[PDB]
Amino acid sequence: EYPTVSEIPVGEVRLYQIADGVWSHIATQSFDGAVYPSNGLIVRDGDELLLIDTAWGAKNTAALLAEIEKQIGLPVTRAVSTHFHDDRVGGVDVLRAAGVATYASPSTRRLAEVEGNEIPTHSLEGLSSSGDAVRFGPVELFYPGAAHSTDNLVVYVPSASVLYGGCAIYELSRTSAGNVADADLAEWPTSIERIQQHYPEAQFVIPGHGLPGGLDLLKHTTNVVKAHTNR
Ligand SMILES: CC(=O)OCc1n[nH]nc1CNS(=O)(=O)c1ccccc1
Ligand SMILES: [Cl-]
Ligand SMILES: [Cl-]
Ligand SMILES: [O-]
Ligand SMILES: [Zn+2]
Ligand SMILES: [Zn+2]
Ligand SMILES: [Zn+2]
Repeated sequence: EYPTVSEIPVGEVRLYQIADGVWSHIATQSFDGAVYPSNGLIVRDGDELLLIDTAWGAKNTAALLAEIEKQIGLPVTRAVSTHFHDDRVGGVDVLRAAGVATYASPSTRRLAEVEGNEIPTHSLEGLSSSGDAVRFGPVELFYPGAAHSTDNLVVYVPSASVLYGGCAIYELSRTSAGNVADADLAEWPTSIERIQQHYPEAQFVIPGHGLPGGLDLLKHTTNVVKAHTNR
């Protein structure tokens, strides 16, 4: 049911409806000769849409906007990038040119600039301390602490019990850390525990890449991260 990496040619975007007014978007990208899927989120806010994360590149993100127009037909007015890597900010310029107000924490904006990635225009205040949460229209933004990156945010949709973990949460099929160049391995399990403690009611958990599941993805990610720590 959920679109898999094998079903999506690079350059195309699929949408998957999770609940009333909540979708994920799924794209694929080549990196080091392999193809990876990648998720973001779309949340309806009245007659507008809030977008969480780009579709990993300008071409994918243009296709994302086109696919949103075709399947939902409402304007994306704000977007949030959940950390500074290109699967989250790559395509911010496309969003901006389309009239989307792009947002990220000051930490994310800072790190994107240092890295040479695209920089969301607006700053999300109130998220710089581990455990901080702020409302952003139909979602809550939560900074759990450093994990996959020092700046990574998670997003909760209370009306639908959807927890979007981004790249701090691994899908079950991933049993090895992969690349963790910007991660804080020492803190990642503690940051995951903050997520568990703040959103214990979550029913639908969306990793940054791959298949959704339940809150068991949190323990699974901790298992993988600890195993990698002990390599
Ligand atoms: C900096 C870093 O941690 O990169 C790894 C990562 N973790 N989440 N997203 C990414 C982006 N690379 S990836 O192609 O999706 C990948 C997926 C599985 C294993 C390795 C790489
Ligand atoms: Cl604005
Ligand atoms: Cl703006
Ligand atoms: O990433
Ligand atoms: Zn990342
Ligand atoms: Zn603006
Ligand atoms: Zn990622």
